[PDB]
Amino acid sequence: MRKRGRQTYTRYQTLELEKEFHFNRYLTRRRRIEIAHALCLTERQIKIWFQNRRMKWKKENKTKGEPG
Repeated sequence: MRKRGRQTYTRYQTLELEKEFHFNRYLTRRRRIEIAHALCLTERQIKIWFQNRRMKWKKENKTKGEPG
């Protein structure tokens, strides 16, 4: 059993997510199956970590704040 929300991930586990995200900032069905297996994570929690990793990119990266 796992409780979600509370990360409790290894630096390594998150490192492989970070190397994976750096290469590919969107994950496919197939690649998630590989990823889930690889880090013994689940696609749901990978979605959460990837969603976190791309928040503050795909909602800040350039984006002039005030329209003008």
